[PDB]
Amino acid sequence: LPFKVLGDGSYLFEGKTSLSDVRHYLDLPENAFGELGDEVDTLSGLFLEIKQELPHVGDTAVYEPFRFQVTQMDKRRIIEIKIFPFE
Repeated sequence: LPFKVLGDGSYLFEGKTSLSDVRHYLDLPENAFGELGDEVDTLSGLFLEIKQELPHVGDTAVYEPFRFQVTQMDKRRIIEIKIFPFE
């Protein structure tokens, strides 16, 4: 599985996970990531589409009701994103 379920209600996903697969694993409606999400294929792509800059570890992005944080990178790529708990 491309994700971890954390005890605090948050999730850790591989950055390359498709938005399709994020919606699948988190039981989200089709429009969860909206028009912006329709422009990209992956969770790290959504982060880049929101922030429009090269990423660093520790960066955050919001697409309500979601909040994302880059928790790990290799030398050039986002490899893990935290999705905070959401209502």
